[PDB]
Amino acid sequence: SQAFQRQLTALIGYDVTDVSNVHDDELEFTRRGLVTPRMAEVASRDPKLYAMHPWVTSKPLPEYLWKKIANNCIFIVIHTSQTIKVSPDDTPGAILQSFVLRVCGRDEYLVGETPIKNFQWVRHCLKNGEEIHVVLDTPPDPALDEVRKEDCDRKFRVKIRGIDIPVTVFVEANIQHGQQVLCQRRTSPKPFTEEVLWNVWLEFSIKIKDLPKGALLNLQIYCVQLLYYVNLLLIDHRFLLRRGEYVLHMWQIFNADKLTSATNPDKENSMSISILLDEMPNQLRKQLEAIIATDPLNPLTAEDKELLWHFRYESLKHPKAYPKLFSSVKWGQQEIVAKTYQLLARREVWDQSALDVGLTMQLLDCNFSDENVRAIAVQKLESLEDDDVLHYLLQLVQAVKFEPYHDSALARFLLKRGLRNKRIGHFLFWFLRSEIAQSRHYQQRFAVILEAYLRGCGTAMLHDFTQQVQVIEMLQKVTLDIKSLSDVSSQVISQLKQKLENLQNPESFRVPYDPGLKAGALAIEKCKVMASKKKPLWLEFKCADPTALSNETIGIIFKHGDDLRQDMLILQILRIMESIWETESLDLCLLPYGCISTGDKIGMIEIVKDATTIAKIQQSTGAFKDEVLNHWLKEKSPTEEKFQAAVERFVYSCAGYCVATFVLGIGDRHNDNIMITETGNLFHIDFGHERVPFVLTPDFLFVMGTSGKKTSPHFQKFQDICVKAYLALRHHTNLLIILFSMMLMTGMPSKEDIEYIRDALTVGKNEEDAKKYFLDQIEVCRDKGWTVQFNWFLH
Ligand SMILES: CSc1nccc(-c2ccc3nc(NC(C)=O)sc3c2)n1
Repeated sequence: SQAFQRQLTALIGYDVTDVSNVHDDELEFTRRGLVTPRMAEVASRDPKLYAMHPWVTSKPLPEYLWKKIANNCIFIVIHTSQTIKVSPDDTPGAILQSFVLRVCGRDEYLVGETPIKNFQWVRHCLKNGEEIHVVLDTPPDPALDEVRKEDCDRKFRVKIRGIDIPVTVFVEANIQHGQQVLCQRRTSPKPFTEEVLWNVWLEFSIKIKDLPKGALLNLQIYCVQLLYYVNLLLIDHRFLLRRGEYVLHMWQIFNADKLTSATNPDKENSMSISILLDEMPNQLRKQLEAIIATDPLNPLTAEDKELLWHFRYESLKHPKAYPKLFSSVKWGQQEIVAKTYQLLARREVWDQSALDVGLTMQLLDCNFSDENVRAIAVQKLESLEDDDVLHYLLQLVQAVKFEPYHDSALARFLLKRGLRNKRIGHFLFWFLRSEIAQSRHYQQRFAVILEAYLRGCGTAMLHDFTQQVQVIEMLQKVTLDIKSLSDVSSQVISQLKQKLENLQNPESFRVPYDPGLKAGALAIEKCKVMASKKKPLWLEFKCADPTALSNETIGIIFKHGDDLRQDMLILQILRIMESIWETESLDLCLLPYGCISTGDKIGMIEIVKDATTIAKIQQSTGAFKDEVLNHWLKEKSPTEEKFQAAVERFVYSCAGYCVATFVLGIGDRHNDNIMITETGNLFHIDFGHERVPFVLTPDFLFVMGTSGKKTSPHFQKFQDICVKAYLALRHHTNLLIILFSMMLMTGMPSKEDIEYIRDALTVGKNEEDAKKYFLDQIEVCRDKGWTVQFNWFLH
């Protein structure tokens, strides 16, 4: 029967049928709309390849990795087991006749027409110098992917009737098109009582014909302080102007939440509003080019826009110009939007333009409501490969918040690519689910998209998702209860022990942050409760796969009290930073541990094996000491090779974070939050948690062979890597600025904050300046030594 809709609801965390919180039928129309994209991708997909999900690339194997193929040969261990020699560009389809190739312990298969070098797992191994273990296996049944069978010249105007609260005031109405205010009207102020009626007409100056699709009536209540906001889409999803009586429950108090077409579902408590609807000169060329060259966050003066619009067609031959050219369109004029479209009809240079993800992203941000503009960005995304889509997904998802309508190219794109690849499909799930679970502002839209995906991923995936949700809700329950019962107490660990007995009577589940890894039974004697302020559960599980090479059990932390959505975003940008460096033969040894937000200030975390905190390494002797980090680093490594590798790994990873963590503006971190692996790899944790640009303390320096006033061949390497790392990122200024900007608009608590990255990336500066800029930032750190780290102790 429809019991299927109940399980969907439970998977999704929201009931998409529930037609309570709607004043029109856009969500339903979208549920209906997304059926054919769902069905088309399901039909188009190859059952074999879809069943095995080969993680693959096209990108040229980086040089530093070819240095670990100094023989033109690669060792593979097939499983009693035997080693085999294989050429870099041999097919797994070929080396089978060398007498289905599945990775040991993992749900990862090596299949299809591509060199073995083009498989991510192979590239993962070479990076680490670990022998490729592959079980000789027969492919899983594609049958388990079974999908269940299913001309107006009048001026626009609005009647503000009044507002109502259950438990000095004026309404403001704005006709908005993507952050542009096309027109603005106010009501007369009135004493602020529970019910305040105006029954006024507000007549705008923008004529009805001049309303563009995607235009919001944004209603705001002021006391002067903004108190409550609400939005209604003036032109609706069927292409019809808004009409009729409307009662909208408003949100209580810049971020993506202010743009939503959703209404406050809390009717018991919320404020509501009743409304009623019934060829050029050298120099101008030089000025134009200087406009197009400016970073994405550099404001256009009115002189700029009139210029850009005038040389419209000449501006079109530059893709870098597109965000700027479409930010100069007067969307509140019918004749102009028309011209804009004759122009978009001949966007031929952009179609042939090599795909610029950074450029692409801009046309999807808060500043473009036109869906035809937004579509040309989505058009470029069509050519991205899976590996690429996986780098951008979290932020492509977040960009759905900026779409004016629930059904768009973007939402359809994420749907297609999720339906076409289990791994993308896996992450898409948890991303959407995380947003559905915690944003009242966007759950309705995100829930609809997630239904649309779950009704097409097939029964296997469906049952996969079932186990994970069951498990994470089971464990979440436990996570909160313990925080209620609290440094670490005595009963607490026994109380925990006893709770973990109750919830093992689902027996296997995919780790949400690494879908390749099966988590079997818990290891109940290994589970603890950490001594940090928020009392998170240290939990580990035995791997479900018997075909695993070892018994290194999977560790996952469960935490409530911090915004892991923020962690998630930072980490994604970290993976994008590695991705730039990789294309410039740079491995900065970033360790961006796996992490998913599952609810409100609550989620999960990848435990990185063989690592501790630098604060813990200091604790081991408030009176800090210089030597103990190098001392600790030695007493872990047996051989001199390993220690020399470890110290190098430190020099790269430290440079890596110093660059990353500086550019993102999260440099000034406490001791507790930086961690190092015994293998030398350093990494930061907790992003939901007299200044300094980045942590580079005298114990860090001591390891490089430096204290106070000194330098070493290993330290001069550090600066060499930094600078090179620093101007690598700078080559992708436009990309970074967008990602940063979108991360704030969709993930954090202002115009000011958005521009740290402009100062951090030093826009307008030449190359040799930036060299010196970062080198002097290194210098600043040497001075403060332990004063700032001591601050965080006092704090
Ligand atoms: C507690 S709060 C927190 N918040 C964000 C992130 C984290 C985190 C991440 C990774 C991580 N790896 C660890 N490895 C070992 C061996 O202990 S511990 C740890 C902790 N913790």
